[PDB]
Amino acid sequence: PRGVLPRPCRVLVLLNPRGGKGKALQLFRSHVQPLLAEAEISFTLMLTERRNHARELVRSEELGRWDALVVMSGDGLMHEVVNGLMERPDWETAIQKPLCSLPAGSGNALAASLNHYAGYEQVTNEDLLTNCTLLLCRRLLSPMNLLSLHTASGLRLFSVLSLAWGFIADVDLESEKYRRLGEMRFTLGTFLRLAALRTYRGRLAYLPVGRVGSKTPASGPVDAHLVPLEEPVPSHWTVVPDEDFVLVLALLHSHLGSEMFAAPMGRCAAGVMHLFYVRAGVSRAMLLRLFLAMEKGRHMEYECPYLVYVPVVAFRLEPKDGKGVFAVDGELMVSEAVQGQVHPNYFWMVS
Ligand SMILES: Cc1cc(CS(=O)(=O)c2ccccc2)cc(OCc2ccc(CN3CCC[C@@H]3CO)cc2)c1
Repeated sequence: PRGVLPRPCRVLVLLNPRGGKGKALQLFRSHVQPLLAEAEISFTLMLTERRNHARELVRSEELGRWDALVVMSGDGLMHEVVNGLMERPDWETAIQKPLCSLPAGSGNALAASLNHYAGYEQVTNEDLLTNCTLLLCRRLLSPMNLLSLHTASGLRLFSVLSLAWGFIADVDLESEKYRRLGEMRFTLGTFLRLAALRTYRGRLAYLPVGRVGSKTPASGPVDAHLVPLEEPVPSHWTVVPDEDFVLVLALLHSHLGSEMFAAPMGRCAAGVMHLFYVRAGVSRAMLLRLFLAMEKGRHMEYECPYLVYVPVVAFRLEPKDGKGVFAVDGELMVSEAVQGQVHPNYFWMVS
């Protein structure tokens, strides 16, 4: 399925100005605006001031007046937007409002992925901003998967990009102290965490796409592959025997950053996400090799037996590692048992 924005069209631009090392508004004016004017895209800028501001704005927004919502930021702002749409009473129609991700200078994994799918070379910073803006100007829409998440505490959350636990989430946390470095904050965080490598105790189970296929089962949204966290996972799932991990990563897209091609095995099918995990026992040196190889998406060629990849429609993760974190679409939260189901072709993105 494909769709197209009308011409002219009218979009809302949600922009975080204290973001892009404080340059997002300037970049919008210099790199985005002239292209929108030429493509007959009129806009209104709405500025975000703090965490969840966008979530609460989109939750209460009159959506009928916009042809799309444009988010100019990192991955976190898009997370907030989609979560705002999904918590509305009219969520079933609100989630069908076309969305567009423009990177603001501190990176954006979703924008990098969309640039990749469109056939562009793996560019960064202003070049990436330009390409993603040209995709908006071209007006074509593609459906994206959405991961519906439930935690032991009853939290209900949606993920457009990733859920990370272990090493990756710890890097997301550590890297908040280094925002001045831009996207390289994640590389520094990786080295620091690698220097202090640890494993994390927990249990992982998943429902591979091969077992049931990606069609949504009849019982919202309804997550009919899930049973309650207080019950054992269903007998037809796969339970991983390992009790200790270096990391676990659910990933809906090809990239973890503009220069991190994490999932080179092809764009996800409708209703399917990538699941990666790294088993305990791997060396620091191999983990470094894998990290560096991820730039050109060559890390799977090592055939390291500690790195396992599987395409899934659902999963459950039960951390038993004491106080820790998850990163959901790069956003930090306290870790606890969690499970999720992928919904196919659930929203539209400019792409
Ligand atoms: C030592 C190491 C090794 C690897 C390469 S690996 O182990 O081959 C691999 C490949 C695919 C999926 C998972 C793991 C990946 C790695 O990634 C660290 C890292 C941490 C944060 C981010 C940026 N965040 C913020 C946006 C979303 C994303 C995850 O939350 C990127 C990379 C660290």
